[PDB]
Amino acid sequence: ETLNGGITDMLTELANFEKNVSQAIHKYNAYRKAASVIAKYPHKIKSGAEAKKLPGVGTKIAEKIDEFLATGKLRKLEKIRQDDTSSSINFLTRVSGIGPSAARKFVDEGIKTLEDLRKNEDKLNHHQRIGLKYFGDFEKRIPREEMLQMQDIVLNEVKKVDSEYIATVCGSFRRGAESSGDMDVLLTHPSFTSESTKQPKLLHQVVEQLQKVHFITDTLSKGETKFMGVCQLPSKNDEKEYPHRRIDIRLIPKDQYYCGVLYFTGSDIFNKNMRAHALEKGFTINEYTIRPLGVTGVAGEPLPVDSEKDIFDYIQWKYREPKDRSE
DNA sequence: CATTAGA
DNA sequence: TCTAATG
Ligand SMILES: [Co+2]
Ligand SMILES: [Co+2]
Ligand code: NA
Ligand code: NA
Repeated sequence: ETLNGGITDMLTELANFEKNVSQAIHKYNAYRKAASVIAKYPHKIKSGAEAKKLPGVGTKIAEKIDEFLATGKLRKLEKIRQDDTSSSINFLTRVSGIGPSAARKFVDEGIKTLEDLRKNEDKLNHHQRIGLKYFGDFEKRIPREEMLQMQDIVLNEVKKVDSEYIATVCGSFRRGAESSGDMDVLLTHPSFTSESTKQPKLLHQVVEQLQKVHFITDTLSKGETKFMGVCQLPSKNDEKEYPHRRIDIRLIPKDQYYCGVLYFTGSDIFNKNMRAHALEKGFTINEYTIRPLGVTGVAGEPLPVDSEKDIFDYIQWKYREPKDRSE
């Protein structure tokens, strides 16, 4: 956790560079299991060899580890940290809808910068087009102050469109979070569940709503169960307009909300931890359900949930306020 | 780990 | 269809 820090960090840098700049899935995949086990390691890694004893650590990594121990740096690392082509991918990559594939291809053609991107706005597709548009605002954290306002709005419409809707603003936001990255709205309705053959409009309707009034302003991608946009708070009696904000709306079969809802609320740790516990407690939990464990190894059989409660109850835990879903 | 675009 | 990107 800190005894093994710098080692794991360089390791992650290396890995990272492989998967992105180059296309070295293995090397890249290598760098991580390494960075994983070395991190589990309870003692101060004193040397290559020492590391080397590890599972996943070959001669190559060890070799780096030595140099890193030897001198606070790493050449290959300093070299990458330098290189423009590489630097460039790292950046272009920030643009929403720009992955590495595309990162590399752009570079290739010589689009290294943002400006470059603009001049060649033609080469960018709609998603990336928006990404480019809102580049600045896409990076900005969302203040809960704002979070509350947004949420208020969405809830309002959802309601008005259909009284039957059930919507949850999941994520950190849900968990107290002073800020948040984007807004995730968990949707479901009684007329949608496991079986009941869709009802795409169900999503469609509300989407429209939100756009209607100008809360949703763009569409990154909208499909039959997942919508992905950009929204924005009405810039008041002007002098101050609001930033463009990433926003996801997902339709859910009412017969799996709380699970999913549980799930999105997290934290990551609350998850796993709650997840590991359902196991002893004789269950299985995942993004949609909770199934009682059958001794023959596994077993199935979706347990019926009407609230986040139902789940804890099952695995007989203490009802944890989201607030304290932190770990 | 899955849903949407895209070409 | 495969392949990319976000989550
Ligand atoms: Co989020
Ligand atoms: Co999200
Ligand atoms: Na080894
Ligand atoms: Na990006």
